Amino acid sequence: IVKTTTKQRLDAYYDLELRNSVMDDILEMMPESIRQKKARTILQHLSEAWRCWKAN
RNA sequence: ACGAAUCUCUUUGCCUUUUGGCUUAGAUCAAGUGUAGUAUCUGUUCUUUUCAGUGUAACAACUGAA
Repeated sequence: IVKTTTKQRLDAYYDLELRNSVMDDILEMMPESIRQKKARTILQHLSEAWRCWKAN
């Protein structure tokens, strides 16, 4: 049961694709060894930064 | 003195959930009064000269002059 993207669940999907898309880049930049806690932390910086953009 | 093992200690290094997501911050909402009375923290001043009176269980405290 793969559920299509519709009006109600649009912007949730937009979130999900954005978060993945950022982890891809930043993980492809860093040298190597440790990610996952670091992976989690980077995304919190993202969302915080978006909130800052809305509030100017 | 030296190859050199083990326990103790400092440092460098290593590090743990180093917040689960999303939207219109997702939205909205919040403290009674009066009369009498006690308890308990902190701050500030004094252990500093004699004698005479008031005072006190005794001090203390208060009141005068060298």
